[PDB]
Amino acid sequence: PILKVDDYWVVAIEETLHDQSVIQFKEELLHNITGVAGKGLVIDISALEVVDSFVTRVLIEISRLAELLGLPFVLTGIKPAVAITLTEMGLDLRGMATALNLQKGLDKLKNLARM
Repeated sequence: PILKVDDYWVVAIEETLHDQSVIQFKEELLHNITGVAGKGLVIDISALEVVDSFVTRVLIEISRLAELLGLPFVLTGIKPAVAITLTEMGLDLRGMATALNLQKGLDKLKNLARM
């Protein structure tokens, strides 16, 4: 489920039931964000109680693609615990845009485009 609000892409990742699902999502997302112009991307991982090695590298990839695309990208709903695994796993949470939740995510992206 990849929706669009005021030109921003919104994704919520839910607990999954296969790995092939995370690849389909990654492939569909990148297909969308390189297709028609968007102003930004928020992905919410608050549903994930633990972050698999699989989802980790996917976020690293999307984050890395969004930069190469010049697409604002904020990650939201990160608990203190899954935050430490992500950074160890190599996602630089400090140098990137994160927000408490989806509303704060949208706001943050909107705020930087008023600069």
